Amino acid sequence: SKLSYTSFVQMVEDERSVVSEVVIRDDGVLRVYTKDGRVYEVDAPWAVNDSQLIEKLVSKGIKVSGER
Amino acid sequence: SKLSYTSFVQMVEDERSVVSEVVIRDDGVLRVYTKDGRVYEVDAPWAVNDSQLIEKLVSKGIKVSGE
Amino acid sequence: KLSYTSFVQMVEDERSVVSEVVIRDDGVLRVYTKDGRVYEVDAPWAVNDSQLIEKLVSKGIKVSGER
Amino acid sequence: KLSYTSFVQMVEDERSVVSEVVIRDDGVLRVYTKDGRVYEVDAPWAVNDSQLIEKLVSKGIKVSGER
Amino acid sequence: SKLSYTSFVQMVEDERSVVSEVVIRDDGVLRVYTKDGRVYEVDAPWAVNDSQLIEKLVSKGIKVSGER
Amino acid sequence: SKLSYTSFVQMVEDERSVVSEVVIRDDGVLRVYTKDGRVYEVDAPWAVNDSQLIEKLVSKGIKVSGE
Repeated sequence: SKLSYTSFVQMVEDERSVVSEVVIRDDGVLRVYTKDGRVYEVDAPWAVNDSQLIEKLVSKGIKVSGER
Repeated sequence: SKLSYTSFVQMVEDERSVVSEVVIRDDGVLRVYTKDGRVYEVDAPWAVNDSQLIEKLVSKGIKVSGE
Repeated sequence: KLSYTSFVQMVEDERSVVSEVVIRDDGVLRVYTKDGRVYEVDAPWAVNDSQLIEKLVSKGIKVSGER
Repeated sequence: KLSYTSFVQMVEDERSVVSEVVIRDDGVLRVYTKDGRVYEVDAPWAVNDSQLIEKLVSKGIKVSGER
Repeated sequence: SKLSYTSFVQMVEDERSVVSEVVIRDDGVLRVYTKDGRVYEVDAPWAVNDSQLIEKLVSKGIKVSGER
Repeated sequence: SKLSYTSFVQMVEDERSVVSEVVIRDDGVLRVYTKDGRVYEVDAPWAVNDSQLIEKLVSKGIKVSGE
């Protein structure tokens, strides 16, 4: 369930990327959903305002949404 | 009513975008009006003071305002 | 006790010494080395240093947050 | 790398060296010392050694689980 | 929200103990409720079958319950 | 229907206990019958093979069985 930020970036950059959705919570927690029906949580307050990360996710067609 | 940031960006980039207007709220919620009379909410605090997004929208012919 | 300035140096350094970094919400970083050592760095600004976290990840160093 | 037998010894030992123990669900213990060192112990049975965890806590040593 | 097992034992042994309820999940996670309306989670697979801990909690009048 | 383990122990220890019978299920759920015709469920896996609990109950005059 818990995923390091490094492992998260690994999953995103994966050429056969299994990441389907990333939920960006306002308390600095990312909820990451995979195509095969897994869900992870990443403690990363810095990703919350990380424009290039977000646009990288979007450019990959990964569903990105905020949560509060 | 609820719209992902990804889908929002896609709808903006659309060759024949149906996005007519975007309101950027201080609380980080974007209100997106479409041509068919629909209105969506996009939770995206990262977009509030995004100059690049604003300029993109303006250049696409989409009305943008901040309140 | 380890200064932030020494930390950035240890990260940028050529020879792989840093193996894991934990960014705690209280502003303290825990820095793990490959020779079985661990340091603490007082740096509440380290959560905003996107360049540093970016290079950390780029070098395959495990980065995680805790609260 | 640290043997479990050396670990129990380090804990039972008179002089406060062990400061924190993390019991991971994969059977690995992370042992932190007060002189800024960290060891790993392969011991899947360590989660069942109630005597050890009891004395660990009794000495004010921080004990936590992770998964 | 996250609480170390040591801090948990500290809270239990406290003479002015603020612990009102301990929920023992079958996946080795403890959910600890306080009298002042706080809730914590303790990762401790070993407490799950810890008879003396449980009877210590019960003897203190702390509400102990299992969850699955 | 749902009963805490603490309350269960209290009801058993009661000077004039209303507990008439306890069934100890393999799945860790205790079914507790009272004299007034009530029946409660107690989630307590730790009580399954508890010899001390069984002997306590038997000595209190409470019918115990395991299925």
